[PDB]
Amino acid sequence: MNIFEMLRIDEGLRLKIYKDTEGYYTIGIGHLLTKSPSLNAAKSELDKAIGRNTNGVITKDEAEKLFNQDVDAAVRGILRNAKLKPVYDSLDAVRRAALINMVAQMGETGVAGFTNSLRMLQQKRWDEAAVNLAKSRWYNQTPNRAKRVITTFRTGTWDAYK
Ligand SMILES: [Cl-]
Ligand SMILES: [Cl-]
Repeated sequence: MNIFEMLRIDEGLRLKIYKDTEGYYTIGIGHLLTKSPSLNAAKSELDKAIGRNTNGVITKDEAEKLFNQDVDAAVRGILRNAKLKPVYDSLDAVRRAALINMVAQMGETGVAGFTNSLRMLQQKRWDEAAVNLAKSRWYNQTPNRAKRVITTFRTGTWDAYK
């Protein structure tokens, strides 16, 4: 198991523009296109992202390319983030993947907002962190995905994904 496989399980793969759980225009493997309510705006961000008139449809390779870019950016964003970096550095390889997952789903800003949980993670207080992570909108809006990530932080294994 690795970050790519993990997010692929969590986000699925869709080759046509679709709406995510929050109703935002997305495509591929969870690649947010825009928060604007306009399809046209979404189709426009899409072509710009891919570099051609796609007409709201991409190929598998193209999806994967966005995916690679997304993962890399998530990592780099964590590393440049003063709040996140320290946590990430304190974690083992499996738990780092869990933090990347949250960043890919909710953005750096979002994650950096889990101040209390981050501190517990840094302190290696697994059970307490998992309880705190659960008290959030994130957990209430996407409970299945959140349970998988939380379990990963709690156990340090890939069990929730096997
Ligand atoms: Cl892009
Ligand atoms: Cl879910």
